[PDB]
Amino acid sequence: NSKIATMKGDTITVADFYNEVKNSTASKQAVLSLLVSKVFEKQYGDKVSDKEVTKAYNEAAKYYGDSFSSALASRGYTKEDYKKQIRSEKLIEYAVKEEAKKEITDASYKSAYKDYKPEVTAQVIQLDSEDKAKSVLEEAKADGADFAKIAKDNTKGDKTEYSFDSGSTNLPSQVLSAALNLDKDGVSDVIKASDSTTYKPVYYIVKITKKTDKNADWKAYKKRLKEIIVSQKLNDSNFRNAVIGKAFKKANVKIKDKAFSEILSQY
Amino acid sequence: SKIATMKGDTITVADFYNEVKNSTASKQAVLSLLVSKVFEKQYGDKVSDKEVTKAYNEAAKYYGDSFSSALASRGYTKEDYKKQIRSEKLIEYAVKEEAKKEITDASYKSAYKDYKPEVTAQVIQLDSEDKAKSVLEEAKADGADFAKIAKDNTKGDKTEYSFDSGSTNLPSQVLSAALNLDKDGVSDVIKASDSTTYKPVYYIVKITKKTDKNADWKAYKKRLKEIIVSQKLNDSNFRNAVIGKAFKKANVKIKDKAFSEILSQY
Ligand SMILES: [Cl-]
Ligand SMILES: [Cl-]
Ligand SMILES: [Cl-]
Ligand SMILES: [Cl-]
Ligand SMILES: [Cl-]
Ligand SMILES: [Cl-]
Repeated sequence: NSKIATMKGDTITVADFYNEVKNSTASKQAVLSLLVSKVFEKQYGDKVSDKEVTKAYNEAAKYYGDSFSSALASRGYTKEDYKKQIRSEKLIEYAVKEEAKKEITDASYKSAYKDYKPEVTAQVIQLDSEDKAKSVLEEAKADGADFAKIAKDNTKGDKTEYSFDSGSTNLPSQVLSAALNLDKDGVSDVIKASDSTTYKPVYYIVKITKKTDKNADWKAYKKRLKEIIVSQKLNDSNFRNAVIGKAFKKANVKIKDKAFSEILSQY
Repeated sequence: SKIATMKGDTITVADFYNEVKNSTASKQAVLSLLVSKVFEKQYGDKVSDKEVTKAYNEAAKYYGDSFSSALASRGYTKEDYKKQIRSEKLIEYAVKEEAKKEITDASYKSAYKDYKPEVTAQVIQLDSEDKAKSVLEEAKADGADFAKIAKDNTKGDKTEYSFDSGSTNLPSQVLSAALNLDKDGVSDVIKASDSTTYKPVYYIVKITKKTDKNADWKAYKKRLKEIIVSQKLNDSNFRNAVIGKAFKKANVKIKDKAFSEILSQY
C-alpha cells in the first residue's frame, strides 16, 4: 500500500511487511482484536461509556500505585492499549450479561433452586496456623462459648460479621459451603482453604448467628437466583465464545485473506 | 488490500499495519527484511542456496526427528529457519571480507606480541577432581608412565592434541596454561567447565613436542591473519559496523517514524 524503507532498487512496502507478520501467531491476536472492537463498538459501542472505562483505569492505577507505569511496559502495554483493553472486556461483558438474561427459562430457575440455601450471617474466625485453629475451637466449645470474643481476639484480620448466600463471592468455597449446612447457632470445624494469591492454607471457624427459612416458592427468590444464573454464564468461556460467535454472525463477519481463516475456529 | 469484511465496515492491511507497526516483533520484521534485501544485492552470489542446504541438513541430523517439534517450540517454520541460515551466512561472509581489509602491520605486531608457537600434548580429561589428583600422583613414579595412564583414564575420545594460542580445541583455561610448560613435562589439575552441561571438568595436559618463537612476522602470518579475523568475527561491536556499512552503501533510510531508531544500535 505505502513505503516503509527505500534503497537503491527494490524497497520495503506495507505489503512486503504484511507478507512476513501475516502468519505471525501475534498477528492473529491483532486481527481478532480489531474484529471484536469494530463489531461490539457498533452493536454495543453506546452501551459502555468512556466514563466507566476511566473509573476502571483510575482504580487499576491506584492499585499498582507508582508501579502501574512499570507493570504495563513489563507485559508490553502502553497506557493507551490498557485503557483500550478495559473497554473491550467491558463491551463483551455487557453483551455476555444481556444474552445470559434472555435464554433464562423455567427449567433453569428450577435447576437453580435445588442447590440454593437462604442468606446466612455468621461469626468467621480466619487463621494462618492450623494448631491455633484447633485451639480457638475448644475455647469456642466451652461452657461460656462467647464465640464473638474468641473471634475478635484471634481473627487473621478483616471483620467477624459475614453475610453470604450459596453462590455468593465473600469467603472461600470450602468455607462458604460447609458454613450453610450448619443450623441456627451452630459452630463449625477447622476448615482448610487456599489463599487467592499466597496459596497459604488459611484455617476458618464459622458459627451461624441469624438464618432464615429455606422457603419453597421459586418466584420468592427470583432476584438472587436470576443474577446467579448470569454470574455463572458470565464466568463460562464456552458461553462467552458463543455470544461472540453470535455478534460476529449478526455483523455477517467473514474473513477474506486465508492466513487468518482459522481465527473464528471457536466462534 | 482488505483482510476481513462486515456490515458497513472493513479491516484493510492499512488498519492492521497501524495496529502492529509500533510492536517490538514488527521492528525485527522490518530489520530482518531490510537486512536480507541489502545483503542479498551485495553478497547474494557469495552464499549459494546449495551451501545453505548442507548447513540446514547438519541442523536436522543433530536435532534428529525432534527437529519438527524443536522449530515449533521456538516459533520458527521449516523455511524461516533455512531462510535465517542464509542471512546468518550473508552477514558472516561480509564480516570475514570486511575484517580482511583494514589489516595493518601494527595489527600483526599486537598479534605476535602475546602469540605462542603451536604445541602438541597428550591431554587427559576427568569428571571428579578426586581422581584428577590420583591420576597426577600415579603419573609421578618414573615419568613415562603417564602415557598408558592417559589412554584408560581420559574421558575424551583422543589424547594427542595440536593447538596454539588462537585455537579453540581445549578450554581457554586448559589452553593458555598448557602453553606455559617446556618442550616436555606435565601440568597441574586445570579446573574447566563444559559448554552443554555446567559440570566442572578437570584436565591434565602433558607437553610431548614443542617448537619455539622466531621473533618475526611471516614466521607466523597465515595464523596471525586468521586470528585477527576470528576476533573481529566474534566482536558484536565490529559485526554491527559491517551492517552499518552495507546499509550505508545501499543508502538505506526509513520513511515511517514508527521504525525510526532501529539502526541506532548499528
Ligand atoms: Cl440485542
Ligand atoms: Cl465490623
Ligand atoms: Cl445441606
Ligand atoms: Cl610501527
Ligand atoms: Cl614400563
Ligand atoms: Cl586417537
